[PDB]
Amino acid sequence: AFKPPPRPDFGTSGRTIKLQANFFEMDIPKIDIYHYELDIKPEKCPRRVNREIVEHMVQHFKTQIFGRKPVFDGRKNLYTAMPLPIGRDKVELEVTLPIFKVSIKWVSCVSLQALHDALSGRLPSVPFETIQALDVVMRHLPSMRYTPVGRSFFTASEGCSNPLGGGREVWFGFHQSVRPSLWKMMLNIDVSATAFYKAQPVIEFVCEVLDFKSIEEQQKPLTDSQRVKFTKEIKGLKVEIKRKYRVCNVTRRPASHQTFPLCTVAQYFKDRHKLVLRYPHLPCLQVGQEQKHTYLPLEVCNIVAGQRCIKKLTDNQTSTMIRATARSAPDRQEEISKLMRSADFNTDPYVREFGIMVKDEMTDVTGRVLQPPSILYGGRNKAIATPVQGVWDMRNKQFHTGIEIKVWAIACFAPQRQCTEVHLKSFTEQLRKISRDTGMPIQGQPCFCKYAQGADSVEPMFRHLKNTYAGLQLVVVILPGKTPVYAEVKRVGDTVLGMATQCVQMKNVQRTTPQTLSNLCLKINVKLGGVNNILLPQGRPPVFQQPVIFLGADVTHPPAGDGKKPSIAAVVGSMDAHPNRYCATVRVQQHRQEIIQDLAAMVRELLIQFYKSTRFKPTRIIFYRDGVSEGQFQQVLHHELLAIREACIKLEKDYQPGITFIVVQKRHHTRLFCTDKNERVGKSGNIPAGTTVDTKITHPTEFDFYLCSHAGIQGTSRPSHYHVLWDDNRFSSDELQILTYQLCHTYVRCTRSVSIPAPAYYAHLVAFRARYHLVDKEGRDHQALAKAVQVHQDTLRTMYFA
RNA sequence: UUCACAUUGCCCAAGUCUU
RNA sequence: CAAUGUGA
Ligand SMILES: [Mg+2]
Ligand SMILES: [Mg+2]
Ligand SMILES: [Mg+2]
Repeated sequence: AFKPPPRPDFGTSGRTIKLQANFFEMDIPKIDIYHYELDIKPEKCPRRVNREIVEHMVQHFKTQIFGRKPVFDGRKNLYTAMPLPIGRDKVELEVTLPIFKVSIKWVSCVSLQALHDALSGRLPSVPFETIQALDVVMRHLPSMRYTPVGRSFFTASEGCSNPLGGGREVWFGFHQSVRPSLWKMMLNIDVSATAFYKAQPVIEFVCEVLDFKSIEEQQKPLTDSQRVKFTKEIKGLKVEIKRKYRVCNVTRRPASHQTFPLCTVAQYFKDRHKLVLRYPHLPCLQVGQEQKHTYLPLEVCNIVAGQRCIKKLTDNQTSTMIRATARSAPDRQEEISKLMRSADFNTDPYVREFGIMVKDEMTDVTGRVLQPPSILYGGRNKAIATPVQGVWDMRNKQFHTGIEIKVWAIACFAPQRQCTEVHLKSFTEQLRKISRDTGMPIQGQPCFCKYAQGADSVEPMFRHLKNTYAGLQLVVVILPGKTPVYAEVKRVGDTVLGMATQCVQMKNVQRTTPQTLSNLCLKINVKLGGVNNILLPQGRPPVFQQPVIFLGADVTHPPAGDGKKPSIAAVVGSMDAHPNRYCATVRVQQHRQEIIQDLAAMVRELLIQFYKSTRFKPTRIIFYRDGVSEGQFQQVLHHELLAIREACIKLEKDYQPGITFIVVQKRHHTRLFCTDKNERVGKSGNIPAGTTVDTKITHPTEFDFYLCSHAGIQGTSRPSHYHVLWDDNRFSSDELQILTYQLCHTYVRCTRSVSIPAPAYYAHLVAFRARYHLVDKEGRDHQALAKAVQVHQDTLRTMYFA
């Protein structure tokens, strides 16, 4: 239950396509490099400060120790191309910097020869410690030149300024990572951008925050309304006077009246520093320890450069950010290439110390474009849809199994002035028309239609409906826009009363269109238990010859900066042989834990419901797990694979179905581009839907592939990466690749191939719904949150999450 | 809250050292 | 899913 399976074979399906990847081939020398442990007292220092210490320590002790150019990981690991005068002997060094003790112990040799063998068929697995060393080599210089953020590097772009307002601006940067592959070692490079605080005087920072055209408007002290807004923006930020300080608070009193025991601030700077403040009417920054009385005037302070903006951007700052960084696929391709030529890695003195060479051109890789499956619809017509470039339509087609809607109601929470009875009548006309074409006929008018206001009217209205109207199938809820009513409608519908609801924005009622209404019917039919369509049965892979269940799993974590909100784990399982219908389980779990804690219980529920639905027991389980990074593969696989087994074992026997465990990663830094201009699709110029890459850039020994299953509308498509961590079923590359691709076509909310398999997509929708059930509510704590996300008995077997 | 795609927010990573 | 864009 541990080591992943090797690649069984290579795919042969689909026509070939010429691609370029943002991977850059690396030539590594076959020489031993020397690894040294370090220790710096004190070691509470920031990572950047540790690099400084070693920086000077290396030059201060050039003679008799560092005669050459070593690299340092910022904590405790130092690498040299040639050995030092050491042995395993410690060396206590005393270093000085505008008071540190640095100890240096040898630890081991790192053979780059053993890496060539691992990348070959010679060695079974890739030595992590070797990949780690190469990474520190490539990161040494940029970790000091630029501002490190994750695996990326950022800097103020020379000659340009991308202001966001509020004292913030866009910095451009790039991601950098070292990866083994079937071919060589690869440097993965991709461009990015993020928000940074402008390194400007605090005075200018105030003006942008408070929206002043200039200071001196006015020369009166700030209103508490202004002083609070400004305090919220600058608190926690670092400022400089030679001397750096983090702002912990903004004083209430102006510098002229704000005092401290040794006297007003404006007077202290008059006497001690001989400075007369130009704006004494303004408050002071309290800096350092919150429990001391260190106050700086705004005039003598700058925001120190290189501080990323962690807080959420405003709506306008966001809009600005999007415009500044949006790029078609070809444009992004050129931005990466331009960056790399300018990057000039090969002139890096440290890269060259270790004799590493980096190719300045994108690796060429051959992909295949898989054929889409045929989609089977219903009605008498029984039409077959044929996806083209990842898209099809429902025109002249009807659901495989459409629901007849006899009893339904409308509840309009939009103001009657805004959303008229006429609007509602007209909306009902068009929806019924579209529902007829669509195969899910709404046979009559709503049995109930009443205006209402506020979250309070929801539950009493829904209780009345459930009691009054027998066989009620659906409540359509009209909402004015963004409102807390939505979360309430879903609380009551999903968890309290177990009633199907379909919300619609007022603006989409006032002005409808055939495409919107059609998409709206896709959701409604599913919610009411229908089947929109199915994969052409005879076109499916062999796996469907025996009972199989398809599982999707995801964990969604709280936003950045949050500290106490729970993580939400969601698992969904197919309930028919199509596969189309899914049931869902959801749990709250520990803050920022990726491992699905209660998975065994969740899978047991799904297996039971599968048997109740199909009267089969799955002979195979295909589990698609979203969002686990490589550094978590072993941990996650260990717990979750055994959890699936546990579920089976506890159910019966000797019930041991084959498990295929697949990790899906949509958010990585691999990008694929069309080599030939006439292969690019649409305005965004992306690779076509179905493009598959299982060679060259993929893993040297293990079973992984990229599949870009969707049409790229805008920007640069993210090709989803799939990694097989376990496979009892012994899939070939072809079967697995085709299976995954076909499951991307079974997503009920649209007639498009989506970017990840339906089961994994549904798991996201389930987690996000739970998050809505928990709005403003996030042992005794756990049970409260657990109950909030527990859906009504009548909702359990439904696709309420659609 | 019609829907997908795209940027960010999510595990790993990153970050968290006299007035 | 939220903010912001591109689209159907
Ligand atoms: Mg996740
Ligand atoms: Mg960590
Ligand atoms: Mg959106």
